[PDB]
Amino acid sequence: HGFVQNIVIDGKNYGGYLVNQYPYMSNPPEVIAWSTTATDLGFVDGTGYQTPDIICHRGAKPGALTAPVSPGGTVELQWTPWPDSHHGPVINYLAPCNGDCSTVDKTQLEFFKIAESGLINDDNPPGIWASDNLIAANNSWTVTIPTTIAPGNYVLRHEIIALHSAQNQDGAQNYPQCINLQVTGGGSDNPAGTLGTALYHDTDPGILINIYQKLSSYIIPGPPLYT
Ligand SMILES: [Cu+2]
Repeated sequence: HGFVQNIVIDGKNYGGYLVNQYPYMSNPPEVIAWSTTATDLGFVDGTGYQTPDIICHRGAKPGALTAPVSPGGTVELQWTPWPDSHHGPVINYLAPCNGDCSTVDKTQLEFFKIAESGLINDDNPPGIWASDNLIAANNSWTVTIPTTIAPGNYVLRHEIIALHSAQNQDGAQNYPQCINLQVTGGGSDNPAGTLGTALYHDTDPGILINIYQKLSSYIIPGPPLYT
C-alpha cells in the first residue's frame, strides 16, 4: 500500500497527488499527477484489469498540469514507504495525449512500455525484486525518457505490481500512478501502443504466480518493451 507523493524533474520537485489529503480537502491544488479515489492507499487487482480503473488507478482523472522534461531527461518518482513484503516488478509506460493531457479520455490512451524491472535475484525465495530496489533507493524510482520518440505531451504510467498474494486468481495487486509530461527533443518514433484495459490478464504467467517457490525466471507482464 502506498502512492507517489513527489516527482523530481530537472532540479525541482513537483508535488504528487496526495491521495490521503486531497480527496478530503476543500479544495485541492493543481498538480501534474492524476487524481484517484484510491484513498485506501490500495490497488487494482485482476478483477479490474478489463475496467477503466487499471488505466491510472481507481476513478482516476487527468492532472491539470504538465511537467516539461529535458531531452532524454530523468523523472524520479518518490513513493510513500513501500512494504518489503510487497515484492514485484516496477513497470513504466508512456501514452501520447495528442493534445493537452489534462483533457484526455483515459480509455483511449495507447500505452507503450518504456522500462520494466522484475525479479532481480532469487538466492533466497521469495527473492529480491524491482520493488526491493525501489525500497533500497529510499522509496524512489528513476525513469529515463527515451530520446527516440516523437516529442509531445504524454501520460507516464508508473506502476508497482505486488505479488505476495498472487498465488490465487486476481491476487496480484497493481499500483499504477499517472503523471503528465511534456517530452522534448528530436525523436520521431510513435511506438505501437496498448489500451490500458489490454495491458494485463489475471492468468498472465507473471501475474498468477507463486513467488515463494524457487523461480528460474520471471516473465514481466504487459506488452513488449520499446527499444
Ligand atoms: Cu499493500
